[PDB]
Amino acid sequence: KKLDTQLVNAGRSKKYTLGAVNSVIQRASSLVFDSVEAKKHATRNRANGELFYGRRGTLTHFSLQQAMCELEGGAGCVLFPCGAAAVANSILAFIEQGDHVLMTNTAYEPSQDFCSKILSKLGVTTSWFDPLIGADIVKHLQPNTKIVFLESPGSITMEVHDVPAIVAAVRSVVPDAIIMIDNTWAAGVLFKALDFGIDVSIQAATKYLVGHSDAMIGTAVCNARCWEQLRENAYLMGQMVDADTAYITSRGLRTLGVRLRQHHESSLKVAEWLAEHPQVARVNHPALPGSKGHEFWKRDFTGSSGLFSFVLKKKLNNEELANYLDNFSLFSMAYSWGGYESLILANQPEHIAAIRPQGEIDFSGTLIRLHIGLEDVDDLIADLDAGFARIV
Amino acid sequence: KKLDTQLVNAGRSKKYTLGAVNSVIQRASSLVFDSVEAKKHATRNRANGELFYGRRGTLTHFSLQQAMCELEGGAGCVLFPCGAAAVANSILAFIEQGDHVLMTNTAYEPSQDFCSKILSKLGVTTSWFDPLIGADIVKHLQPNTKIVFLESPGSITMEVHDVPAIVAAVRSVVPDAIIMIDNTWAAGVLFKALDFGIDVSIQAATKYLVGHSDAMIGTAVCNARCWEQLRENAYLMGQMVDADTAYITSRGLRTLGVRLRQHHESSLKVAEWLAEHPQVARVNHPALPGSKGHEFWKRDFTGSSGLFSFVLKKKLNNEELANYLDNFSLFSMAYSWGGYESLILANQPEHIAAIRPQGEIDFSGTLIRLHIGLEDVDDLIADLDAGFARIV
Amino acid sequence: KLDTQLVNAGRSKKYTLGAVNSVIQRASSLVFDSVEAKKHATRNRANGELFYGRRGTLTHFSLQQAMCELEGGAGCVLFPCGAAAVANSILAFIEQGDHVLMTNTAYEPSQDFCSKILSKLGVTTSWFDPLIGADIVKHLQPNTKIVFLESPGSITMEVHDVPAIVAAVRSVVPDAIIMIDNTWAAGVLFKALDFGIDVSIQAATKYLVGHSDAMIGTAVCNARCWEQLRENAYLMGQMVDADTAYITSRGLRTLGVRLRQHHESSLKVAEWLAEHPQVARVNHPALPGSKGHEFWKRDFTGSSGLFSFVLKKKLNNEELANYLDNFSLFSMAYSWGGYESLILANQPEHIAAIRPQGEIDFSGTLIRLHIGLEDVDDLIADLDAGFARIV
Amino acid sequence: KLDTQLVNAGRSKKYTLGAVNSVIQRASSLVFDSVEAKKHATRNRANGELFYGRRGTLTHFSLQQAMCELEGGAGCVLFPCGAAAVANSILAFIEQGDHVLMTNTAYEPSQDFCSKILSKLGVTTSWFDPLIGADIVKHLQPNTKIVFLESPGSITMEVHDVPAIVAAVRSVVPDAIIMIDNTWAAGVLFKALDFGIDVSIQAATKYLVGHSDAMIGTAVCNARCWEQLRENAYLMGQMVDADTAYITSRGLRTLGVRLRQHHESSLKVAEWLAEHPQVARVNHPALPGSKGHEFWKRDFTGSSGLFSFVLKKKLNNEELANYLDNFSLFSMAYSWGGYESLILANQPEHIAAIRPQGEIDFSGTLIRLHIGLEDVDDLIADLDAGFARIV
Ligand SMILES: Cc1ncc(COP(=O)(O)O)c(/C=N/NC(=O)CNC(=O)c2ccccc2C(F)(F)F)c1O
Ligand SMILES: Cc1ncc(COP(=O)(O)O)c(/C=N/NC(=O)CNC(=O)c2ccccc2C(F)(F)F)c1O
Ligand SMILES: Cc1ncc(COP(=O)(O)O)c(/C=N/NC(=O)CNC(=O)c2ccccc2C(F)(F)F)c1O
Ligand SMILES: Cc1ncc(COP(=O)(O)O)c(/C=N/NC(=O)CNC(=O)c2ccccc2C(F)(F)F)c1O
Repeated sequence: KKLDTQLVNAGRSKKYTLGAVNSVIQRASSLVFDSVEAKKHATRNRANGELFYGRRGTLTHFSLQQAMCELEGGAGCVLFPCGAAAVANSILAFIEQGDHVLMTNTAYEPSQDFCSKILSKLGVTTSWFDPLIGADIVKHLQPNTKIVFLESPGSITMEVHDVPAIVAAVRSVVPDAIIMIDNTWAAGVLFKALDFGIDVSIQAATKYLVGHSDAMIGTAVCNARCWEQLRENAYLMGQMVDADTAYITSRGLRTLGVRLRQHHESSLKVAEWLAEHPQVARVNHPALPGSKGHEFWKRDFTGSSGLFSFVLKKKLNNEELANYLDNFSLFSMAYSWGGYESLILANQPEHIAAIRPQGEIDFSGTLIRLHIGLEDVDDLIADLDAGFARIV
Repeated sequence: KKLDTQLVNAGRSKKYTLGAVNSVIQRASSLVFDSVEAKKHATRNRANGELFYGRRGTLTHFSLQQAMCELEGGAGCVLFPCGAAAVANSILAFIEQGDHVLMTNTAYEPSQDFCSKILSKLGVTTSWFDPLIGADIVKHLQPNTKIVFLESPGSITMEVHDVPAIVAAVRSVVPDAIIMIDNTWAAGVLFKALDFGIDVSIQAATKYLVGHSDAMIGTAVCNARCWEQLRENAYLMGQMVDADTAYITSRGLRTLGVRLRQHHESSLKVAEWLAEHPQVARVNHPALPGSKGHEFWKRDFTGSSGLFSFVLKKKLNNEELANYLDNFSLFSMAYSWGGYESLILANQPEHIAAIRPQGEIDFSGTLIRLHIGLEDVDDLIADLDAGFARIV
Repeated sequence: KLDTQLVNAGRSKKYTLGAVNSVIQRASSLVFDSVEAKKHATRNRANGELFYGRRGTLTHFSLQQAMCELEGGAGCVLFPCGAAAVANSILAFIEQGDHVLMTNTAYEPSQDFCSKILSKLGVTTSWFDPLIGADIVKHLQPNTKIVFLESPGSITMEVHDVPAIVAAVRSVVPDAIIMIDNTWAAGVLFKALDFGIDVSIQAATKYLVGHSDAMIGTAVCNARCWEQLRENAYLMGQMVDADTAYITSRGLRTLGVRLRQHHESSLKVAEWLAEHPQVARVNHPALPGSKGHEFWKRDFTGSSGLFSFVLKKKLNNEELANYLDNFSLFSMAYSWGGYESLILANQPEHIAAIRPQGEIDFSGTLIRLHIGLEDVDDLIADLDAGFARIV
Repeated sequence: KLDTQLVNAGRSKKYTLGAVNSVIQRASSLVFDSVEAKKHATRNRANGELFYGRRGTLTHFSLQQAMCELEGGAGCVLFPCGAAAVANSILAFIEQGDHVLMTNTAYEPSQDFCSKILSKLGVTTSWFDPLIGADIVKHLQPNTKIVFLESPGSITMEVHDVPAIVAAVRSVVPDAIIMIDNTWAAGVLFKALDFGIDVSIQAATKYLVGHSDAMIGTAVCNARCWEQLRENAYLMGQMVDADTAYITSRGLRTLGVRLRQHHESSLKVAEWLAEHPQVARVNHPALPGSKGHEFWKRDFTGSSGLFSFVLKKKLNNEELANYLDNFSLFSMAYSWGGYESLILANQPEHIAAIRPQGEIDFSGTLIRLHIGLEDVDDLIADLDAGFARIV
């Protein structure tokens, strides 16, 4: 009943494993009906876990779906080729011309760009809010607000929402709004979005659930209210993921507890050490006091993953930036995160100000986003330490 | 320079094969930048075949993309999780509220349903045309017509468009329309859509390109005019396909010539034999005289694949339908087609009338859709022959 | 009916489970729901009940059923590559003091396994000319345990008179196990077990896979030999992974349309080469006049796309490079049986060193071709340009 | 630094090519752009230049580099499963007239390979008690070619005094090859090559893969033995597929966080069982009092999650079924080293039949547990309920 037991067993019914430990991998487009009667029975149950057509899924998808519903406490799981596909398509599934979308201004940039470049030309408007607005979100609601889009902690800058206050405020004014969250940082499990009255918990399963930086997949776990419309409207957009990726995602769940505990332990140690460092202005780790929304993190989360950022006292010029980033031995530059390896990315205040619509930034030094992987934490601190010496 | 040589070699540059015969399989979300300078160079070339992020693709995607552009004569290839995803997302990529979509009424049903259920609520209207309308398509154009959507031969009923006449008519009235085709029957190669002044040739690569009924993938090969907008707008919807599927698709190309010649030879023999059969009212095979648009097929296509249909003299009742379909030895019931195996599906006139908007059907008997696979053609004819005896 | 058999081979509902292709069951551990169930699996662990991944999953059982129906056998043993199937099939039947009799035209690693591994185990090997037929009795010892055939032969492509050899072997050493490396025929163009051969071995790597990207060996056995090969191979830990098994089953599906094209194209090239002024001889089983062509015509139901020819000259190293480095369509590589065309050269000296107890009978450079699925006239054009480089 | 090494092992840019993980290069044929290039690859075909798929691709070279750095070896030979690596590693070093000396606690198929395959090849095998240490000189013959260790032992979990055994072997038969099945330690909890062992073998199937869905064997060799094992294994056609190589490399990445959890959980279960009224003895290398625990504590840097214990009673078949059929979390299956927990029973008679030249010293039913990644208290609760079924 504990999470580690859940993780090992999630989705592993005999009807999916067929004698093996893991689900089978059923590769298929065509699924064969042995009779008119069977074909008619499959048609009736085509969105209900019966083999009907590859686009709806095979045993391998059904297994992952069951596992996701168990882990996040959902009525259904809808699958997508990547996180960005789960975001764009989850929002598209619930809107119509004349609707309003209200989204945190700390939302992953492609999530915002979907709203500003795709939704806008379909007669759907979007506005943005500061992630710490809490109960004052009422001020940003419109008569036509259909979706309220959360991301906690926020992309890059890591602000944690006061979800209880936000949800209560939204329900008080537009109770029939669809509230969605990009719950990728928490891996859907360190923060139980659906227990908080959120309708749809979306993940880039690409990150922690896969955990190895070698498959892409999006998930949206839905409450009972929202599942049908998300599923059927995403189907009309031909959204699916391949059977092999679904397998590898279920397989990822198996080590997610041991991995997250290590990401938590190590990232917190790095963040504490950064907080005491002379060259560091501020540390944005949700688990750390003085970080935005930390108190909501403590109250509402059961853990931390390994992604965070910190602000240098300096704003690095281009040469110092190259000097710092080019010469790391264990941290690599790359996008994505949630793998076994450590990563490093720089953002300048001007870059971040440009992706914070209807809001202001709160720092002026160069911002570094770290993913703390599974390497030895002291080796990692040594690498960060050598970096500091390169920009003193 | 012949198609078989093209097929063997398409996409197989050394930069993708790295010493092997086939492209490597590069599984990745994160792609690592070795320096700020490399990261900046990759950013600039991120839609241009340089490794940048898994969502844009890896070497394995780039190889398939190159192969598709070569085979269809396109400026670019955009990839999707399945055919239906390539259809919905190709159309979405070019529309805005207030636009009109004009689509053949013989379009695959999910293609129509995307228009009628998704587009309509985004302020985009759709109307339909008879596939043999040819130059008289002018009658259906509106000031706001943005897309004209073709499918030749048509789904199920197999009508071939007079593409030259349709294209010329559209260009005469709305020269800036986006003309698209679902070119899956031809596998993009028996009909060179882009040579015919079509802007986007879309395939369910799931069918012939894969050829084994075990992977799903959509492709849209674009002319230079349309590539950017399709690619960038599909990216904003997070559309991609996994590296393994891309590999398997490139691998499918290798035997597409030998497979199609066999599908052509065998299906034509079956269709000729059906045409002489007493229990058969009509045969809808594009390669066969008396079939709708056959003369356009002869003029414009370089071959036939293995999908066609025929109309029984009877309209089967439920019991005769079960008797017929339940008792085949080599034909199986399933959706999809374009694999190595033979398939059979029944449709009643009432079913087809319901998916032919703004048009009338032309038959009254039960319609049978056959996919002729790679089995021995005489074994296949024996199975069909036993079926006839079951419903005499 | 071969095309129909190929499409359906191994595709029982218990293996495909609603799909067209067999499922892919990746597993080491296989779970027993009860102690009874574990007893039942144990008693059936070599008889297609799930027991342990080393013995196989549904995916392996599917491929094994398919190979057995295609080659008309009692069982199909699986190996990580063709060379593993050859080495381990032979090992499974010998003991110290045995003798092995192998065609001198056998694939070199097959010969090497005998000369370098068996020899230190007290097993002797000697060799025969592939055209020996009934005169093979000459070479049969009272301790001859294995007679190992390869028809057509590696590189030089000589075809055995299998019926004559089998009759001779049975009359003198009935206890011998007769084996064939039947890869060139993809197991289906020559129905080895119907000719009285005990074990038909394939580098499934070749035409069965058909795409040059999976490695696997198979050994289809009659009922006389299946258990021994199966159990002794198992003691050596021989198996192949589930996904490779899947891909090999998948290969079968296009095997007919592929082999027909390899046949038609290779023979056209062969016929053109035979008439070429720069060509001494062509070694193609399907071509009239080739060594053993009479046996090919009688005993085979088709041809594949691998053959060789002898240049009138023996190329020197500069010529060799000018010829081979400058092809546009043919690539240099080992293996064959994929969709693409390949070229390799062997000098007569090289061949002389791998024909034990034999004598080479050509003096020009030998060129081995695999004719793939490219347009045949494009391929002839590429060879024509190669001839210009060496005139 | 093991966690850092695990994360990075084998991940050179030449293998990953811009990605985080190595590429997957599926290939049999590998193309030579020129005759020169083909010469160069040929001379380097065992030295990590692309030559033929049977020798490996980039993906195999990546895993081989990783195993070599993790176990401190000159080379890493790959096999389709652990049992293949054991059978073939031994074969690679013997000849007729040799003697093999193997722990009587060796995995049964390891013993069977010796008694059923080697014996008919003129190779003799005898066996020793795992706690023999320096007294192993007793068993060493002038023709002893292989000394084969397994520490901890299969099933009963006895830990060798490796330093004492190695010193004795070197003093008496310096030409002997000392081998270990080092799977329980995942190669990294016991640095076998640093103790003077020649070849460290793993069923990589176990902890390296870590998920019970890929099969593979590895044999990491010192410089003295690498070439022979490598070349002789190759003559047997031993290899593993590229995708399994990829997945094994991938396993390494979580190996540290996994092993630490298997250690912590298994030891807690062991400690609880040792104190249980229904339990006679617990066989866990990490538990004080277990056979060879002093050697585990001295020579190992950690523990994995596989161990066993002896019930006070010998269960009859009804009791066996009531105990084993009714678990909620532990499953019955062979293999171990995955994320899930497993249980198997062995009766003392069963064990007595696989301890050649040894004597069993327990009389109750022996229960082998693999402790996976589930919550340890859930697992203890499941065992507690099992005890209630048999009181
Ligand atoms: C909270 C969150 N939610 C969803 C996603 C998207 O997941 P996926 O599976 O689509 O990459 C992610 C993204 N991980 N990616 C990055 O940190 C890097 N992304 C970008 O720079 C980016 C920003 C905007 C457009 C594209 C990209 C691209 F580079 F292409 F990844 C995310 O962090
Ligand atoms: C011309 C054409 N174009 C695109 C597609 C879609 O490709 P994909 O890769 O998405 O299945 C296809 C479809 N192949 N599928 C069928 O013949 C069966 N499809 C349906 O019955 C169907 C109709 C409507 C909705 C779903 C389905 C579902 F069953 F789910 F396949 C097609 O024929
Ligand atoms: C009739 C026949 N039987 C078995 C095999 C071996 O099969 P596999 O799947 O092990 O490669 C094959 C071989 N494919 N190989 C070649 O054309 C060339 N191989 C060698 O000369 C060779 C022999 C020994 C070792 C390596 C090689 C290497 F060069 F790598 F190919 C074969 O032709
Ligand atoms: C120390 C050790 N060394 C090697 C192996 C074999 O590895 P692999 O990858 O070949 O399974 C293993 C084995 N895993 N197997 C088991 O716990 C049980 N296996 C057997 O008893 C057995 C022995 C011989 C043949 C089959 C089996 C089968 F039952 F199928 F598991 C091992 O424990």
